[PDB]
Amino acid sequence: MWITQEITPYLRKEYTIEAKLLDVRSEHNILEIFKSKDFGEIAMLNRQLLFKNFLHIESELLAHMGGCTKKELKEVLIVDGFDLELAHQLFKYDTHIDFVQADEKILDSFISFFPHFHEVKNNKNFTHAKQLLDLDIKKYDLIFCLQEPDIHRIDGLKRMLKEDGVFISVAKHPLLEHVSMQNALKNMGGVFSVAMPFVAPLRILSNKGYIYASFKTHPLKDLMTPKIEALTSVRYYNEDIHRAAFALPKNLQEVFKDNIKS
Amino acid sequence: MWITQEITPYLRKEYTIEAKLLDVRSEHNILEIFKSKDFGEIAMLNRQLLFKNFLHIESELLAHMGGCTKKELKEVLIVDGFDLELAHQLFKYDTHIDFVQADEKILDSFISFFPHFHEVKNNKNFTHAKQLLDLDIKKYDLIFCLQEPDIHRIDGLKRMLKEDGVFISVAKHPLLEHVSMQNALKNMGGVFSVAMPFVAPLRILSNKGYIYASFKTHPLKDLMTPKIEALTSVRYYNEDIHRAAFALPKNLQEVFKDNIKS
Repeated sequence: MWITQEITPYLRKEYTIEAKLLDVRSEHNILEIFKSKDFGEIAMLNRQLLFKNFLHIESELLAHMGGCTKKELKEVLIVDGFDLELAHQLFKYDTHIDFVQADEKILDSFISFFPHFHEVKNNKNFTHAKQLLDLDIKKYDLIFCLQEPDIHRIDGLKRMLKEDGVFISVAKHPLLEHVSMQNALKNMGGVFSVAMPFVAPLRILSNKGYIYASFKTHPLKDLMTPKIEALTSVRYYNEDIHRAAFALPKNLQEVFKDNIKS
Repeated sequence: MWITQEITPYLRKEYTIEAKLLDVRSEHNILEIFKSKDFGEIAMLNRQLLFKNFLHIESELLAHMGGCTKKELKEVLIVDGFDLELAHQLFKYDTHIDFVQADEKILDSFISFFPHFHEVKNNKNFTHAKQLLDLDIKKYDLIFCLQEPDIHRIDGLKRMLKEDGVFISVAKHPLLEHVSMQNALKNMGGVFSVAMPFVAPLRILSNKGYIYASFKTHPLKDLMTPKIEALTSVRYYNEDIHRAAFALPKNLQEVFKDNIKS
């Protein structure tokens, strides 16, 4: 049989699967993993897809987008997601990771899906909490919002960031849905002096975009190549990719021109 | 009512459509056009999809890729396709275009689809031909092969490109089909001292790739922004887009190591 991915209400992708391997459901989440000849495994998390054999792309891009634009990363914060692969890539920097997910049952359900699952959980500097109000008070050098945040969430994380911090969050694809990306940028602008959209170059099977927001640190100006060339075992990330990620066509630069803070 | 498009044998895209608007078929080609709530109209030519509201995307990228990487282009050749928009964007340069396509009945079927159809066909510098032999023997500054050319096709066109001329052609997306692209680059390398792959940034709806080839002319080094900043009628193409199109993930740089000529 097969499952379907939603890119637009008038455009869907259909993935053929070998068999369903797992089905975990909690109070506010539903997880299903399927056997796949194209990607090995496909996890459907609340009308959302994860492709095992390609988990390295997004995890590397977001991790290093921040880690190579900053000097030191001592405290990083990740919220509203189950992406432990991101944490693994972040552990290629001397840093502590406060990971927040209220649904332990689901996060652990990814035990054999995230290749670096035990490695990340075994980390002495990896702290899992069900809620932000479980953590100790501190500011973060980097915060990752794995889910498009509303104006509320935005303001609540902007306050836990450091003056020289960077906040990376998710949005929609800027070309496919420039309107939505425009609204994403508008929110972000209200509190940051830097708000620029980027995508994962070469990733063609997903309507997804992201934002690099800060109080001063620029994603290109502050780009540091020595921290890039020092990364070990990455298979997607590199400086070419970094810079290409922010490339915007003439039209979109124009439509977004009053929403982009560089 | 929908129309499907294959990415892989286990991965398809489904585009809901309002209705069928046209259905033209020749002995070797099949063209149907549909009304689309998303793209105005989509044209399905031999299972290749075209989007009326975004034709400027590829036509701008391909036409100005070679256009802005070369001091002067007076002779351009386009073969194996029906993209008359590429021709349009090319007429933004003082140049002549030899368009070769043996199937006039389906070519003329785009009379309403291609916004600039009429303006390109009646251009005093546009010459349509059913086959290469029917042309005035000459060397070109630019050669566009709108289809992935076999070795035989390659050698032929190769012998018609000028000293500093350039050859841009199509291939598969290296993300899901790196092997294919690796061969395409292999066929292009044995004959050119420059063979580089590139894609269309932000075009998440295309499993299509390209190859930029030449005897020396370089797509990055020989890029002239004065020519780029001279186009005031483009909506997508610019220098950021030009450079980013060539960025590749680290793993593909390694695999393509023995075929890419820079």
